[PDB]
Amino acid sequence: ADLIKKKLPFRTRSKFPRKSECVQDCAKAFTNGNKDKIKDVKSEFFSCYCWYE
Amino acid sequence: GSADLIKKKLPFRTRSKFPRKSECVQDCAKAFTNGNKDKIKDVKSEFFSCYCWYEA
Amino acid sequence: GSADLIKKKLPFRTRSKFPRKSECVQDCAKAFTNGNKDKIKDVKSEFFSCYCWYEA
Amino acid sequence: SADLIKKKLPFRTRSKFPRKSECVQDCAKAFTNGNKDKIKDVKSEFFSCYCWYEA
Amino acid sequence: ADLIKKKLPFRTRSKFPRKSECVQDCAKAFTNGNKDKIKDVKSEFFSCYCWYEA
Amino acid sequence: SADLIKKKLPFRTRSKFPRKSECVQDCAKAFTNGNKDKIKDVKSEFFSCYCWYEA
Repeated sequence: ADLIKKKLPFRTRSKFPRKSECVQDCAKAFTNGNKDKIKDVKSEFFSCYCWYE
Repeated sequence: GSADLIKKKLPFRTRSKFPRKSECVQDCAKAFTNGNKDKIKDVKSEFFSCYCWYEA
Repeated sequence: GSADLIKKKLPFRTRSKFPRKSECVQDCAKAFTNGNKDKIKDVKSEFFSCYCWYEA
Repeated sequence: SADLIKKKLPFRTRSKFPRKSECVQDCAKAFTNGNKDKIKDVKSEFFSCYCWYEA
Repeated sequence: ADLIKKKLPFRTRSKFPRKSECVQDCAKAFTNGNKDKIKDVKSEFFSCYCWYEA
Repeated sequence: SADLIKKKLPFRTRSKFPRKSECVQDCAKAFTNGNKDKIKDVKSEFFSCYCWYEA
């Protein structure tokens, strides 16, 4: 229901991760690996922004 | 007759400098449609803000 | 069918100076198709106005 | 094994530079008995369109 | 199925064919007119490149 | 769903700059036993691709 924005708390493997990479890492970081609970992502320099419920 | 699609600016700040479409849908629903995201028909990102379009 | 797709200017001003597509679809449907947005086949934003394309 | 063929609209459009939807409508009127699903491609021209449909 | 890349073996009608024209002609040339098996096209001068499944 | 992995193609493509469909096919050949549905993303490179696939 409720959406929230967090920065990835660790580095990505890729310098510029694509959407699938950020979804994977965001789910790993915040939703116990549940990719379905990741609602939005944004690519950054060795990082992602994650929007999840 | 039909409803008007009406545009209102968000009455509070967003957390993000440029909120994404999902953030604007969420916050617009919080502000204007009792948290009902289904009633938010359009959004536009602004500086720590959004424009919200919903029917009235 | 044999219907033409016809282009008409909105017969009133929009609320927004540069209306977005959703605003133009809403206002075009109000003006010309009794609020049926599915019958609005195309729109074009203009200065406080829209062009509306629907079948006749 | 039909060819996709290009023909110019045989009458003028109402708009000077018709948009895609107008060209689909008029191309269908001209060449596919008003069936827009049979219009596979369009290109806007001066008071006209090019129409791509199967023959 | 297998993806194969071939140049169109005949000329297109259009000088620079659009994507729809290339899909039609690529299907005629390589997939017995089945456009679904045409996975990609690229327009060229009176020609196309065709990527299709076989 | 499964684990997503990013790898560069371990052999050369036929095309100098392969398009997305070519990269999907070759990435699947390299990494998913030819199952293209398991290729989640691709990126064209010089006679090569980067492949994002489910392992």
